[PDB]
Amino acid sequence: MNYCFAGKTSSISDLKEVPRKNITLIRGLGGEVYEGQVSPLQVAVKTLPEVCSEQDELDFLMEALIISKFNHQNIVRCIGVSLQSLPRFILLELMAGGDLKSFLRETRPRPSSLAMLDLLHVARDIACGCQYLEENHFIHRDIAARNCLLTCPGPGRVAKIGDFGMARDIYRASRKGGCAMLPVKWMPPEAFMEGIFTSKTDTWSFGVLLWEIFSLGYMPYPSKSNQEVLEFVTSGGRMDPPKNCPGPVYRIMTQCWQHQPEDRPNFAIILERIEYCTQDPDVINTALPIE
Ligand SMILES: O=S(=O)(O)CCS
Ligand SMILES: O=S(=O)(O)CCS
Repeated sequence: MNYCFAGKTSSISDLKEVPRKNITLIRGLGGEVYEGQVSPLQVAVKTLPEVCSEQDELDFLMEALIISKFNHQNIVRCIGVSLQSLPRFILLELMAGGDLKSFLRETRPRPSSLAMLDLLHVARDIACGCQYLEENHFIHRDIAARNCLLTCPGPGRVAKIGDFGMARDIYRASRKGGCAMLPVKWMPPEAFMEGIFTSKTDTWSFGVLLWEIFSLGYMPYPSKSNQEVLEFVTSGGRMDPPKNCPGPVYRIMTQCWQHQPEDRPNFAIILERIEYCTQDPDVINTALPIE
């Protein structure tokens, strides 16, 4: 089983095998993910339940190959693997801030020290990750708050793309899925109607991620079902600004949601616009709404 990224092919053997005796599990984090320890390296441990098929297993191995090939500060690092023992482990950078959706929901003023500039820095981090993917011709297909993770909860947090399950499914023709499992609320019309995916479909998903960030972890199209969203969006319908969202930030969203992919910005342009936003005192002095 082979995988190519950045003009270089790899196989299972290129993965760094960490001896099982070197690995200790410390707690469940919510297959399963554990906080673990290599010795001392603090790690996250993703496990493959032994009750899965040989196909699920190859899926798991492809996921490991994909993540190990990236080299970017805004994509979660793969520390190595433990594949010569059952259950199989993948070892990842421990992300102590947990997922972005949970973080937003948990740290929203109800008062807190989270501010507009902090949200924009998270958006910038993920857009930087996305630009690296785009430049390297990799289509994520599943950009969303639940798939982003934070290094820590506090002021110096860095956000990173931390799940590549959907991209992996395509490299393995995974079928094993179905309609009810497709992240419909994050997908542009050409993706959900035609099964067409490009870097401009990640641009669309990024705009919905922005809405997630600035609404502080609300579900997109909060009062609509998947099918209602499909009908809404195909008819030109777009989400309203999140509560208190500055106009320059909402404008990035609406640009990401242009009906034709060719009219949507690439990630370099998205990054320029996020930066403009962090430079505007009227943007970053805006207060977050209280729960
Ligand atoms: O779909 S999964 O590989 O995560 C579970 C199979 S046991
Ligand atoms: O300009 S930044 O260093 O903040 C992001 C590079 S993608």
